[PDB]
Amino acid sequence: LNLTKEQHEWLNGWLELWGAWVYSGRLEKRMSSVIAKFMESVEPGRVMTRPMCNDDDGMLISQVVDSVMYIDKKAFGILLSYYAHGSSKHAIASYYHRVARPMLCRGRIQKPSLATCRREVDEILNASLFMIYPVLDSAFKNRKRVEKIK
Ligand SMILES: [Cl-]
Repeated sequence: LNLTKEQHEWLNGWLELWGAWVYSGRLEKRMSSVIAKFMESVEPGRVMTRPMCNDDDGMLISQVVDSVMYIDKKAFGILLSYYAHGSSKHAIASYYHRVARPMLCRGRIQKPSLATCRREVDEILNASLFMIYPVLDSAFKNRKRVEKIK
């Protein structure tokens, strides 16, 4: 199946705010080893420019995303490259297309090109969002309920 237009737009905005929040260093490293190792692989010093969520929402989204994506560490890395580091899908595709194959974009009768790799990157991100959406929606709805109690 696939998410609807409004569901994708809703989730993408939250993940943009979360990615900016994570990239600023506001997520403590022990919460997610995958996210911790990722932030160690990005050039330091970069300044904040995009808007970010508050610490509560950031923690909630981090817990949801980690609980869903920790099994597919490569998809998790691509999600983080896109949302946290801010790399374009084009840049991610070009990267994985011009590497030394030490998983993604291996190559189908035709030789692997930038177009096929971009397609794979798009599909990985779409599948990730599809898996994340129900968990995040439930987490947000659950917090609201619990927050109302007394
Ligand atoms: Cl920390």
